[PDB]
Order: sequence, then C-alpha cells, then structure tokens
Amino acid sequence: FAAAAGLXAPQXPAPF
Ligand code: NA
Repeated sequence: FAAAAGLXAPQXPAPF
C-alpha cells in the first residue's frame, strides 16, 4: 500500500 501511493504520486499532476 505505502509503495503504491509513492510510486503513483509523481504522476498525479499529469492531467492538471
Ligand atoms: Na510525472
């Protein structure tokens, strides 16, 4: 779970 958040996180801005 922790890993999931951290690996996803830098892509969160892509649409914004
Ligand atoms: Na990115």
